[PDB]
Amino acid sequence: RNDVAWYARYPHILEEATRLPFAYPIGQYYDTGYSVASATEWSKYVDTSLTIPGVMCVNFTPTPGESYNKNSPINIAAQNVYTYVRHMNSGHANYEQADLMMYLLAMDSLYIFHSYVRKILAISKLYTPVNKYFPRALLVALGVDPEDVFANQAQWEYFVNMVAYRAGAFAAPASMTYYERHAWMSNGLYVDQDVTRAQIYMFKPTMLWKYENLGTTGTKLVPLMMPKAGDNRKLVDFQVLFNNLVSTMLGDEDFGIMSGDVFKAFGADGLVKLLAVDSTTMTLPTYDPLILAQIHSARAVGAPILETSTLTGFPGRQWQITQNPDVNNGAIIFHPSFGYDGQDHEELSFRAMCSNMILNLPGEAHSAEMIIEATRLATMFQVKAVPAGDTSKPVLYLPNGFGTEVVNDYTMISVDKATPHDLTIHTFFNNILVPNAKENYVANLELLNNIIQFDWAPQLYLTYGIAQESFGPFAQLNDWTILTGETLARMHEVCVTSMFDVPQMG
Amino acid sequence: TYVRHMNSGHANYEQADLMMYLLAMDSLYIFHSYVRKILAISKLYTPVNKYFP
Repeated sequence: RNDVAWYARYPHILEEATRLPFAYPIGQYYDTGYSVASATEWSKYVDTSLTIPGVMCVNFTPTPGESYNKNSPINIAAQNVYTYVRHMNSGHANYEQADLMMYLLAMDSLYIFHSYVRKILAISKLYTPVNKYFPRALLVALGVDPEDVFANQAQWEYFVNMVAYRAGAFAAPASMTYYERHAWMSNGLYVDQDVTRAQIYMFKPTMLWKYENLGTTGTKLVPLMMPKAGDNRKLVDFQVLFNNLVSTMLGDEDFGIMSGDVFKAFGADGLVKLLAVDSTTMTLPTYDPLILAQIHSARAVGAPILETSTLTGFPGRQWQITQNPDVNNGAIIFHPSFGYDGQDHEELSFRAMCSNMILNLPGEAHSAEMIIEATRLATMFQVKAVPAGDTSKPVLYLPNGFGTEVVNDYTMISVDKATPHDLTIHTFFNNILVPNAKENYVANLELLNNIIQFDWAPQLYLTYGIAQESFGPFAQLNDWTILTGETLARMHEVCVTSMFDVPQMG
Repeated sequence: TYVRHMNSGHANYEQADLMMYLLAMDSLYIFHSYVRKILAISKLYTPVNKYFP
């Protein structure tokens, strides 16, 4: 006997038969060819296409967390930060506690805008040969014309540096981890897996909050919609958005008084610091398992309701943080209605979000910080909003609670399988309607296969038009649990409390 | 007089608003120790007293 293996007797045969090219670049359409050469007689019955997506952008909206009355966590936080600022600024101050908190929320929307345009500037340096989505797909997902950023690099750099210089002239506490959380989410690129051909997660604000001081009936934060993906917006549009954001704050006396008071209370080492940007500044896609766990359990709440929204049967449901001194004893009030999808109709997919959510985690041992960070983008409906009128085309919902930000949409950027193989923009909620047409089933299947390329992708709740039936969470579960509205509301009420937290005076 | 001559500045409340705030604080602390006693009694076991808890 010899008892040596065949692969050890001829290792050259094995190493020659298995030399294959791997690491195909993504961002590029690939045609697989035919194994049966005669199968071109079957036109669409043979799928020879292979498109890999690269960008899924989480479209979000910063919130204070469901204010109903003066006992809300943002009003308790307003009380604590005004007690801290007031007993560090001995003198005569004219603003209330809620004017100070609304100044802090407008400061947050400014910092999100600055990190947004800085991400537009810092993405455009990204190149790698093995991912062709860099950097144009990431710029398409942020709503900017990518050629405008390359052609006007110095004007863009001046604009973002002047946004940092202007918006950085107002003080905000860095002891609040609210600003640090939005800076963490809003200027980071996140891979779904620690590989080089990984797929990118991003966070883009759907809307920001514009201050809008009015009359004598307090203040009223109103939405300012950001560019959506596929819009080829240029630098002048972002300049108009910036000037619309700080129109009521630049060179304003009351905002300067509040900024100097926050400067004197929290010292210069205890304020937030905006980041500068040059031609050297670039961000690299990092692996963060805390980001992926809350992208996984994210639930999209729909489009923001504006003044120009024409909700049939739902007047006055526009999203606004209000501070009327004659209403609710002068409490900061924010309770938006969810389930709006931009149009004046029912959107039957939101019925699929009326079941209890699934909280899915990797591993088998879960920390309390891990569990509470994995639930930060989740938002469950609790009741239906009451239709005021005879008929009502849409159906709105009221949650039990939400965190410092709600998800509005997701935007997936892939390549088209038809020539010239340009990028494709697909915007979706967690819920997806498939109406009865032949051009919807294979397209929905393509979208589902595109979504399952993303590792900790949000859980899908599809529904069918002729089946009258929603299917549950389309996601691979590892170690799951069923959450109810009260548990998630407890976690939201904990996290809104922790984000708006300041120390004491001693 | 103690709080006013440690908080140099303009205060709007009277002496009696401060004392009523202190009494309401006492009722809050009694409520907290009450529900904490509800929570801390429920651990008590002994075989020789079946009234626990």
